[PDB]
Parts: sequence; structure tokens; C-alpha cells
Amino acid sequence: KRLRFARLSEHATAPTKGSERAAGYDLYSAYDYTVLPMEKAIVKTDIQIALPSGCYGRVAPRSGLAAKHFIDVGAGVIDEDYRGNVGVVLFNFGKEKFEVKKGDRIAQLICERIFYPEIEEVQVLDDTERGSGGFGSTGTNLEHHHHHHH
Amino acid sequence: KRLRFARLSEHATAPTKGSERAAGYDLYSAYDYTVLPMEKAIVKTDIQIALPSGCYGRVAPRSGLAAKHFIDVGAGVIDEDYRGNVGVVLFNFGKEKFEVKKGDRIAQLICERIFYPEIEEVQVLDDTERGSGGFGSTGTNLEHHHHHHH
Amino acid sequence: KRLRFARLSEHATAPTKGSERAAGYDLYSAYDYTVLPMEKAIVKTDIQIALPSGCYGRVAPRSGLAAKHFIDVGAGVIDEDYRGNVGVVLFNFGKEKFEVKKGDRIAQLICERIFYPEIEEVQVLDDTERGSGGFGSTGTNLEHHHHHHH
Ligand SMILES: O=c1ccn([C@H]2C[C@H](O)[C@@H](COP(=O)(O)NP(=O)(O)OP(=O)(O)O)O2)c(=O)[nH]1
Ligand SMILES: O=c1ccn([C@H]2C[C@H](O)[C@@H](COP(=O)(O)NP(=O)(O)OP(=O)(O)O)O2)c(=O)[nH]1
Ligand SMILES: O=c1ccn([C@H]2C[C@H](O)[C@@H](COP(=O)(O)NP(=O)(O)OP(=O)(O)O)O2)c(=O)[nH]1
Ligand SMILES: [Mg+2]
Ligand SMILES: [Mg+2]
Ligand SMILES: [Mg+2]
Repeated sequence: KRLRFARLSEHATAPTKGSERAAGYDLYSAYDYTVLPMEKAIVKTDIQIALPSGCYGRVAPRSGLAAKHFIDVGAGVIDEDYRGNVGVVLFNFGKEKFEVKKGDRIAQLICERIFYPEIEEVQVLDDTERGSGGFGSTGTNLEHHHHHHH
Repeated sequence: KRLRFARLSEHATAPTKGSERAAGYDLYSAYDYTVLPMEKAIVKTDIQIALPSGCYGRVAPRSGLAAKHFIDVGAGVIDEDYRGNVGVVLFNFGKEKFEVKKGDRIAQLICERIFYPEIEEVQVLDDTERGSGGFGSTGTNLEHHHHHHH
Repeated sequence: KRLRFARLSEHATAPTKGSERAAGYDLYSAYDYTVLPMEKAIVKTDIQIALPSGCYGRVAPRSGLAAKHFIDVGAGVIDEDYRGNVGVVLFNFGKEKFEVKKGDRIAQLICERIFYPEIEEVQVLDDTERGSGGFGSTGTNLEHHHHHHH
């Protein structure tokens, strides 16, 4: 229902939606950072958020910075009970420095709906058709897909 | 309920499920790409999608390509209102070239359920037990976990 | 509602919550691994899980390892029908070796709520205000955001 935030400084910007049904609110750097090639920066938003009940806040990469500048977002799990400064962990996999300026949109926050399950240790799980299958078990192409189901 | 898609070319493949309760529909490259070591490619699916109400489309990495070939997916946030070509941002962190061929399953699309909250600026948030705690505050092992809760 | 797990060895640890409303259960390595710079390891938890109905298990990076050690999690999509050993695909983008020890919390499992939609091929999708817009279409700063909506 409501995403609450408070400013921790004059340098913060209220997050904004790129489009009417955008998955995420864009997050603004409060500061300048130089991210050297193959290095990381923790970008302060200088906001604290209170996420609505039944989600967490996922810090996700924008596609523009990813495709154009080889920028990625690490970490990314903002918990419903976190009241600290929301930090964006930026990864520069590019060959050139990446310059963040105060007021640049360098990530997006998604209200990812989750269950908060109680954990239950059991001795044996039920079986499934997938079973232990993983790590490319279903193959690479359309034939492999359809072979797998026979 | 329904994931709608339309083909933007003869080169596209309808996405397929790896298993009965797979989280994602596998996405097929429509083209050949050579991804050099420590470089990226934007892989066209040549599909446009209309995601159901209450989710976005997350482009996620397959575990086979990740574990075997050090392949990763950047960006990944397909918005409910996006009607463009779904692009997969592929990252090759491996030492060898990675070859994508038309018809290779090189990612998966998950209908991630999200809230579309209205954003509300407040002066002060409520407090929590976690508070400002983050960035490894709870430590590395089982003792650290249980110490934290005392 | 319930996250079921079974131990596949004496070396496993039941996953634990970092905080009362943590998004994820922390996952413990069952073994020692040396992750060389710019290399990957598949870390065995030696647990199998049965995820509740209506989610998948996303293996997500912790922020401490990300910010301090340039550690990232690849792959990450644990399907509801998977009954195998949950593996964490760890990426070391740092300059130094990263040492995993048995009993280290090196990732977190989130019960990400998803739709399992039936897929429907159509000839034409409806139009939207975003349309084909993506890959940085809305720009870099607050002016660009507000220009875009005019
Ligand atoms: O990080 C991960 C990712 C996947 N897995 C396992 C469980 C999951 O259900 C299974 C398949 O995951 P993906 O569908 O994401 N990868 P891929 O498509 O390559 O495997 P498959 O061909 O078997 O579906 O691999 C892990 O153990 N750790
Ligand atoms: O990208 C991020 C990730 C996390 N955080 C903050 C908020 C989050 O609630 C808190 C802890 O996140 P994680 O649980 O994902 N990382 P870690 O387990 O290392 O921290 P902790 O030991 O405090 O739980 O760190 C950020 O500010 N930016
Ligand atoms: O992996 C992706 C990510 C995004 N996209 C497309 C669809 C999505 O709706 C659109 C915008 O995604 P983001 O909002 O995550 N990136 P960015 O903010 O840079 O683009 P924009 O300024 O247009 O919102 O780009 C892809 O095709 N593949
Ligand atoms: Mg955007
Ligand atoms: Mg799969
Ligand atoms: Mg944590």
C-alpha cells in the first residue's frame, strides 16, 4: 500500500517512477563517486525507508547503465525492518571509470512480495519430476526442452 | 493468470518451462552473438510481452551457464507497461569467448509479484530491533547469529 | 506458510534469520572453498528444500560480503519442484582470494512470491505510454524524469 521514506540529509531526492507501471522507484545518489574499472562503490541515497507489510525492497540495476556502461548492482536486499541509510552497491565491470554525480538515478527499488515462512526440518521431502535436476539438466535448445519431457 | 507475447520476427521462439513448477519461462536468443571475456551482449528474444497484473518480468540467469561458463544476466527488470523487444543483458565473466546461437536458452523470465505502492515522505520512521543494522551487522557464523539476538 | 528442509549431511546448518523481518534465511556453507580472484565456486549447503506453494527460492547476496569483499551470487533460482542440494554460485570479483569455511553464512534464501502464468501467443499487444521505451529512455536525473512525462 504505502512506501514511507524520510530524508537523512538535504542531498537526498524522493525516488521517482520511470513509467506509470514501472516495477521500481528510481534511487538518486546523494553524492559524487568515481567508480574505477573492476571496482565497487556504496552509493548513499541518504533516505531511510519503511517498506509495506508483505514485501522487501530489492535494489535492482537499470538497463541503460547495464547495456551502455557495464554497471551492475550487488547486494540489493533491503529488509522490511531496516531503518538505516539505503545504500546501492554499484559494480563497474567496464574499462573506463564510471562517474556518479549527486542527483543521478543509479538504481531502482522494487517492492518484491515475499512469504515470511516458518522453517521446518523434516527427515525426507516428497519426490518431484525435476527431482535433483539442475545446473543445465534441461539442456540448451528447444529439442533438449522437449526431449526432457519425452 | 496469462503471460501474453507476440513474435517480432521469424527468429523468435515461444518461451518454455524447464519443469512443471519452474519459476521461469526460458528465453531463446533470436540471433548469434560472440560474447568476449569480461564483455557483455544485449541478446534480442524478438518477443514483446504483456505481463499479467501484479507482477513484473525478471530476466534471471540459468544455473548451468553460471556454474559451467561464468555467465550472468545484468539489468533484468521487464516492466508491466513495456511493449518493446525483450533484451537479455548477458555478462561473460569467463576466460573464453561465450558463443550464443539463435535458439539457445540463455536466460529465464520470472513473473515476480510486486506491490505498486504510493510513496509517502514522513519526518521520522518507527524504530525496529534491526534499526540501522546492515552490511554484515549480524556477522559470519552461527555464533554471531545467536549472539546478535542474545 | 512453511519452508521444509532436510539435511543431506552432518555438515549442513539449518538456515537462520538475520532479523525479525529479514527477507531471507541465511545459508551456511557445508565445506571449505577457496575462491580465487575473478573466479566462481559452487558452495554446497547440503540441504534440500521444499518451498511453499506460490513462491520460488531466490539465493541472494549478503551486503557485507558484497561491500567488504566484492562477493556476488550468480544463478539463484531455486524452483518449487527442486529436491536437490541447494548450491550457492559465489562470484569473487575482488583482488584477493576469498575463503569460505564450513559454517560461514555466504548467501540468503528469499521466498519470492511469483505467478505461474499460462503463456498465450497473440498477434498484437495493447499499446502503453512507455511503449518500446527502455535501456535508459527516461534519462539520468530528476529533470529527465519530469521531461519524459511533460
Ligand atoms: O543458484 C542456484 C540455482 C539453481 N539451482 C538448482 C535448483 C534449481 O531448481 C535448478 C535449476 O535452476 P535454473 O532453472 O535456474 N538453471 P538451469 O536452467 O541451467 O537448470 P535446468 O536446465 O535444470 O532447469 O538448479 C541451485 O541449486 N542453485
Ligand atoms: O544493497 C543493500 C543491501 C542491504 N542494505 C542494508 C539494508 C538491509 O536490511 C541490511 C542487511 O542486508 P543483508 O541482510 O542483505 N546483508 P548482510 O546479511 O550482510 O547484513 P546483516 O548481517 O546486517 O543482515 O543492509 C543496503 O543498504 N543496501
Ligand atoms: O534486461 C532488461 C531490462 C530492461 N529491459 C527493457 C524493458 C524495461 O521495461 C525497460 C526499462 O528497464 P529499466 O527501468 O530497468 N532500465 P532503465 O531505467 O535504464 O530504462 P528506462 O529509463 O527506460 O526506464 O527496458 C529489457 O528489455 N531487458
Ligand atoms: Mg527505468
Ligand atoms: Mg532451468
Ligand atoms: Mg542479513
